[PDB]
Amino acid sequence: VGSLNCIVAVSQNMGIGKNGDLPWPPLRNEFRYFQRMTTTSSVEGKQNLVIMGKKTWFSIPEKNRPLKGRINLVLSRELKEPPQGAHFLSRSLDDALKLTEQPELANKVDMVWIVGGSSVYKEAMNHPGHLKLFVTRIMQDFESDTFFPEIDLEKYKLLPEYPGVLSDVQEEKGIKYKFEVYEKND
Ligand SMILES: NC(=O)C1=CN([C@@H]2O[C@H](COP(=O)(O)OP(=O)(O)OC[C@H]3O[C@@H](n4cnc5c(N)ncnc54)[C@H](OP(=O)(O)O)[C@@H]3O)[C@@H](O)[C@H]2O)C=CC1
Ligand SMILES: Nc1nc(N)c2nc(CNc3ccc(C(=O)N[C@@H](CCCNC(=O)c4ccccc4C(=O)O)C(=O)O)cc3)cnc2n1
Repeated sequence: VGSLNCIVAVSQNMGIGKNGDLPWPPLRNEFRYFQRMTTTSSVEGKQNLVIMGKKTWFSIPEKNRPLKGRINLVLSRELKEPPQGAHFLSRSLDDALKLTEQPELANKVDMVWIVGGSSVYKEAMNHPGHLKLFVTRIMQDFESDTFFPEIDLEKYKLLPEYPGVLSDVQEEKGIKYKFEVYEKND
């Protein structure tokens, strides 16, 4: 089993997507951060398991799938055979987790990352115990149509200076943004 983390990149107005896409111009260093965080395993030899919705999966340039050095798991109610390149296809979130309990995935998985979308987040956030949130805050407003569930600052404790996370303000093409990490442990 192990560790359960969610990583999101959100506009000032809580927008995460637009048109089966990202609302802002591509920020490589975020994408190189999303990549590094998801990939980095604690214990040597173990890999990270990343879970995403269907639409999220097909939004990675066909090029990029699966996301190398991680187990690619995709949720769908509808598909019957895992997507081309995915390694696991599950029907519910809870099955995805139930998957990692399996002694055959017990030794090979480290951290689980909920990399989106929009509903995985929400039931992933209502799930008891410990959960860490890795929020990139674009310090601007974007025109979005799918949004991130509000952080319950009295349920979620925003951690000041965490390991391997550059706590300061960034800029890529005039867009300023920072790396945050919220925790909950009830
Ligand atoms: N900026 C960011 O950090 C992020 C941005 N995005 C962007 O936002 C949008 C993603 O949209 P979103 O609508 O949230 O779509 P998702 O990618 O979550 O796709 C939802 C589809 O996936 C399946 N699915 C999703 N959640 C579940 C579940 N909990 N159990 C079972 N099946 C599930 C269903 O599939 P089916 O109908 O196939 O059964 C549902 O139609 C895109 O624009 C994407 O680019 C997405 C993630 C992070
Ligand atoms: N914080 C955060 N949280 C999320 N949940 C999240 N979700 C998404 C969903 N949509 C994508 C799209 C693409 C990729 C992807 O492609 N991922 C590769 C590496 C890309 C690296 N890099 C590059 O940009 C790059 C690197 C070298 C040369 C060229 C390029 C280029 O994109 O042009 C990987 O291996 O992880 C992942 C998710 C996007 N952003 C997010 N941000």
